[PDB]
Amino acid sequence: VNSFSGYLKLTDNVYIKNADIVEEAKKVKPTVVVNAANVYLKHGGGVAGALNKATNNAMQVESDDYIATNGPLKVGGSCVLSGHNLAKHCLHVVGPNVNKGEDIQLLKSAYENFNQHEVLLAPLLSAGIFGADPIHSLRVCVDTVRTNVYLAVFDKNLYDKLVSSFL
Ligand SMILES: O=C(O)CCn1cnc2ccccc21
Repeated sequence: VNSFSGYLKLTDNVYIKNADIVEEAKKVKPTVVVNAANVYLKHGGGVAGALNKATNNAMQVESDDYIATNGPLKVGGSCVLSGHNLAKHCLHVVGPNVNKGEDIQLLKSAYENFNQHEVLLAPLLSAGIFGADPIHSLRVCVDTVRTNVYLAVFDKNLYDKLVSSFL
């Protein structure tokens, strides 16, 4: 049993809810929250900007030190950093950004990072400001992630479309 409440069950391991991931993290304090990161860990907008704002910019300060030491992530890659006030850990995962021309086949590689963690609170990778087809992103999640993932969909309208269209 875990603390996640109000989710619709899509599969054995994937759950979904219309929720603000920031407000969900603050309530649950999950072991792992996933950030929709870029390779520079520049948390300007979208999910990343919202998570970072909720940490009072401490996520960005920590991230800048990580990049200064290690250099940029790979598209499809990840790193584990603090979850600050939101979670124990933040898994920063880089999905491909269609608005930068990145290979959508890298979305599966991105979701494979989730398999290193038994339970996660996450957004749909590569959706919204990154531009990828959201139904395709949920499909890749279901067909890639084997650990238990609780998806926070920000767009209510989108939430209802993801559920209604789910195969
Ligand atoms: O709803 C999500 O969580 C996914 C990212 N996203 C946010 N607003 C959106 C509006 C349209 C499509 C995706 C959108």
